[PDB]
Order: sequence, then C-alpha cells, then structure tokens
Amino acid sequence: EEEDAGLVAEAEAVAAGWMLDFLCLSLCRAFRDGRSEDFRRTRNSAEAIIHGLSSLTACQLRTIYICQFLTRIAAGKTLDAQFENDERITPLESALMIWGSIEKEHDKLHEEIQNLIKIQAIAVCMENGNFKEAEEVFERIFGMPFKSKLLMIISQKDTFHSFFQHFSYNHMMEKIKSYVNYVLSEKSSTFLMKAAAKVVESKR
Amino acid sequence: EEEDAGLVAEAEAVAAGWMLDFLCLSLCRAFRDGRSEDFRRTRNSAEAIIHGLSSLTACQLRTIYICQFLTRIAAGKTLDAQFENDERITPLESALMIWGSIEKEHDKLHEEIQNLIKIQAIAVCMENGNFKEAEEVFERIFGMPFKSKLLMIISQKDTFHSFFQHFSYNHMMEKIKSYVNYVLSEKSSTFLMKAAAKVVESKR
Ligand SMILES: CCc1ccc(OCC(=O)N2CCCCC2)cc1
Ligand SMILES: CCc1ccc(OCC(=O)N2CCCCC2)cc1
Ligand SMILES: [Ca+2]
Ligand SMILES: [Ca+2]
Repeated sequence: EEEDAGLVAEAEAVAAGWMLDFLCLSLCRAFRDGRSEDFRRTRNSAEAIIHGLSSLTACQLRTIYICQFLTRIAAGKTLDAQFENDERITPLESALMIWGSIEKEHDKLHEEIQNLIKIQAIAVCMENGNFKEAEEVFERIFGMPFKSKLLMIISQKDTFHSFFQHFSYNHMMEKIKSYVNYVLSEKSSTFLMKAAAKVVESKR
Repeated sequence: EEEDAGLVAEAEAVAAGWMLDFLCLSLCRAFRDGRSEDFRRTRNSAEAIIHGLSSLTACQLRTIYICQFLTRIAAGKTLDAQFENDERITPLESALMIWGSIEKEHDKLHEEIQNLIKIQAIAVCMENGNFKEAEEVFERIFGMPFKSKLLMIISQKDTFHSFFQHFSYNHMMEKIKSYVNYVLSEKSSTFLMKAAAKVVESKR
C-alpha cells in the first residue's frame, strides 16, 4: 500500500517531466510562429505542470529557464508586468537575468541577443515617455562606447532615435527566433512529441 | 510548410488527449487519498490542458465531466464558490447537474450518490445558517416522502438534525470514493501512466 503509493508518485514525476518537455517545445513553436493566443494558453499549462514538479534535473531547470525567458521577452513592452519580487525590475531586465543563468554556450549569437536585450530594455522605457525609469534601468544594467551613446540618448529624451532603429525590437525578436529554432530541433525528439508524431503518421 | 504545421498541430492534439487522461487519473487518486494540495495543483493543470483542446470525443467529454464533478464535490462546503453563470447555483447543485449528464450506467450506486448529493446540498445551507437559501435549493432540486421530511427540517431550522447524520457528508464522500475507484481501475491503463509505470519498474 505504501510501496504502491510511492511507485505511483514516481510514475507521476516521470510523466510530468515528459509533459514539461512537450509544453516547452509547443511554447517555442508558438513564439517562433507568432501565435500569440496559443503562446498564452501553452504558458498557462507549462506553469501549472511546473508547480506539480519538485526535484529537478539540470536539464529540466534549463527547460524551465527557456520557458521563463520567452515569457518575459513576449511581455517586453508590458511595463506594468512584475516578474520579480523587486517591483522595479522590468520584463526585459528579468529576461536578461535568465539569459545569463542558462547553462549554454556563450557563442556570438548569445552575446548579440544579450546586447539587443540591453538596448531594448532602455528603448521601451523611452518610447513610453518614462525617461527617469530609462536612466534607472541603465544604471542597473551598465555597471564604454555603447554605454556612452545610450546615456546621451536618455539625457536628450530622444525617444525615436536612429540608434534604436538599427538595433530594433524586431531585430532582437528575429535573433531570439534563430536561437528558438535550435531549441526546437533539439527537443523535437522528446518522448511525448515523438510518440504523438508516430500516431499522426500512422494514420496518413 | 503548411502541411508540416498541420501535422504538428495534429500531434499536439494527440499529446493533449494523453495529458488529459493522465491528469484525470492523478486528480481521481488525489481525491480518493484525501491529498488536498495535490488535488488543487492537479486541478489547475487539468483546467489549463483542457483550454488548449478544441474538438473532443465522447470519451474526452466524459473524462472532463468527471474532473468537473470531483472539483464541485471538493468545493461542496464552499458556498462562496460560483461554478455556473447563474450565481444562485451552489457547488453541490452544480455537481448534481454534471452527475445527471455523464454517459454512464444508472446502477444502484449512481442513484445513491445522486440522493446523497441532494440531501447534502440542503444540509450545507442549513449548517451555515442560510435557511432561506436551503428552501431555494430545495425548490430547484425537488421539482414524495423524502421531499416531505426535508421541507419539515428546513421549516424547523433544525441545523443539526439526526437525518443529516444518517445521510451525512462523510457517507456521500465514501460512496463517491467507491465510484472513483472504478474510474481509477479503468484509466490506470492509459498511455502516459502505463509508459511512466514501465519506466519506474525497469529501474527497480
Ligand atoms: C512562465 C513559466 C513559469 C515557470 C516557473 C514558474 O514558477 C516556478 C519557478 O519560478 N521556479 C524557479 C525555477 C525552477 C522551478 C521553480 C512560473 C512560471
Ligand atoms: C475543473 C476542470 C475544468 C474543466 C473545464 C473547464 O472549462 C472548460 C469547460 O467548461 N468546457 C465544458 C466541457 C467540455 C470542455 C469545455 C474548466 C475547468
Ligand atoms: Ca512598471
Ligand atoms: Ca453563495
């Protein structure tokens, strides 16, 4: 009776792990495709499954970090969203913290995404007329030539500066989608998706 | 590209169906065991997965009805919970509506559970001092000898009447748990649980 209960709990943990990988893959695909409503609904399912998991492997923590990173990027222009206990941290600042914590290679693409999130974290404040908040985000992030241009734009209150058009929100999204394509290729072979794909193929 | 997107969506529907059955089995087990917090967390996961499913088979609708029925029974004493668009309907009345909609045999146990939910739907109002609400629940449900005793208890404001101790909330819960055991036996062979169980067994 107690051994049965324990074996059932172990099986529920195995199934939750399979469900987390599948939901991460669905979330990545919705982000890549721009399917806003599917992303919202999948994020809700991923959060609920995560609250039912206790012990995590290094791989499951990385998968969770990727889900959290994409959620903050999707909410990057929503300055009323509070993702951290410190209410001053903006969504792109929260995405930057996660980006620097994921156990992943620090290749050229990693650094390009990092710097585009930093510029846009300031740009989104400027675009909403939040000039003092842009200065505070700048101080938290920066924590020389790149830093100096940003402080100049902030002090001029140059909301639609040409610098923000060369390192735009769309360019940040496109670089992030390139990274998402690599996660989709790596997780396409996860148990639930493979089994579901085999079922669909066998009926064709 | 469009055929690939369509095949991916079909696989996501297959996986969501497997996830719904697994979450129903986990929800049933938490209800049977009295694991209140696991029931709450599993209900959250089941609701989110359900919102990501569009077309349902007759079997999936029955599985969803069972999840909804157990949620209303678990909230039976929570008279501030509103499960229907009509705010007057109490949680046990909402459970009674679902019980009469499930495609299932109407054996002796089905009717015993039905009548215990009817008595308790009135009993829970009386126990909270809501005498006028008990009369209104009575009129919505009833909709001869059984009906007459209840109307007499309601009019006397006999909160802790002996009739409610013979057909108690605990007796209703125990009869419902007997039914839950049959659902657990029928869904223990679902894809995700079987595969998870095989993994756990292979490591023993
Ligand atoms: C957006 C997806 C999401 C993910 C997790 C979460 O809460 C849990 C949480 O933060 N951790 C921290 C990381 C390890 C798991 C527990 C809420 C929402
Ligand atoms: C408690 C579990 C739960 C289940 C379903 C749900 O909403 C969806 C809903 O009602 N239907 C009606 C029945 C068919 C699916 C759509 C909310 C919570
Ligand atoms: Ca804010
Ligand atoms: Ca009420």
